[PDB]
Amino acid sequence: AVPSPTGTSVKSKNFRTVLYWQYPSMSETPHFVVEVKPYLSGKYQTVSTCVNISATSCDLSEEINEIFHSYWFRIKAIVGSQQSQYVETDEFVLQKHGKIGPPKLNLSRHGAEIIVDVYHPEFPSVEVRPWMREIYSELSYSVIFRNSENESRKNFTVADCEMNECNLSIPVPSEGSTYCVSAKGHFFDDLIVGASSEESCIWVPI
Repeated sequence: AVPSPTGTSVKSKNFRTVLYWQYPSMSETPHFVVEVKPYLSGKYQTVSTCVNISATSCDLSEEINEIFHSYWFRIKAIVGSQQSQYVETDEFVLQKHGKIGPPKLNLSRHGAEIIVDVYHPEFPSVEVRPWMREIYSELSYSVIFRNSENESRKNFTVADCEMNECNLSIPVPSEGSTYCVSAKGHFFDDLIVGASSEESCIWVPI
């Protein structure tokens, strides 16, 4: 009949969460309805921005305001005067399923001191998502300092960064060589751990 959507997938990265699905080719153009089941009510409700849409995706970022509790989502298809039944996604928990991509990392020096600026431009503004303040209060970055030509490797952590923008100064032993640095985001120490940035390297003279 009017089959249900297929291949449901919730993809969450850097707090942008999007639901995707696929649909068979029909004579005309199907539209879809997406619902969300929040943990508190334990009942499905309509995702307003995703009713009667032709797209096979739905941005859920505004429906998710809990990082530890579960959400379910579901989609039905509308084809002419006919509807499919809903198909439900896997359980979704932001803390478990949400990915944190590599941070943006800038590397400079003042004399023999290396300066690391690290942040995630993708993270949403706290002013636009006030529920995020609590989460950002737990944001930290771990930074790995490597000297190949030497060849050593220490670890640093920076937190309580204003506007989620962290800066770190680091003393370089010596000091005619090259140092390479990478970083990862952390939320709640190790409950959420992001991918490493690629290495940035810099020369520090004597």
